[PDB]
Amino acid sequence: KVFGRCELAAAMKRHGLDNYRGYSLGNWVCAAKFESNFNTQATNRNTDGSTDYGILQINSRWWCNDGRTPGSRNLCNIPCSALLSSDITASVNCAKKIVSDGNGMNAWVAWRNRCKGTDVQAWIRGCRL
Ligand SMILES: [Cl-]
Ligand SMILES: [Cl-]
Ligand SMILES: [Cl-]
Ligand code: NA
Repeated sequence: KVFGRCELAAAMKRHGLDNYRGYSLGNWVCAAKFESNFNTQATNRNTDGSTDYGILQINSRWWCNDGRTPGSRNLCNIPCSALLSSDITASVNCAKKIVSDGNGMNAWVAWRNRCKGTDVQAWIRGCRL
């Protein structure tokens, strides 16, 4: 599923991401835009053989099991394919674990390089929340 901007913002707000660990909703929408272009089915292979999955491009090296990343962890205790669902619950719940691990949203390269330090509130402007 390819979300609309305000549609995704509302779904993330309902799942408790607004101000989670101090990160306002616009941060999460901005991250999703540049990680996946709002597409739950996005996948991208990393040079180490791991793969990033879903709207927030969660990496199989640490967070999910895809059966093809030897020596990796599954810290969210989920198959990586669950992160491609049109229902973003699994992605949101796993992202809550990632953001709590000590590095905040710097875990998402696109957030650090394209959202951090910008007017992220613009990403939820106009949305009925
Ligand atoms: Cl915001
Ligand atoms: Cl594996
Ligand atoms: Cl933080
Ligand atoms: Na894994």
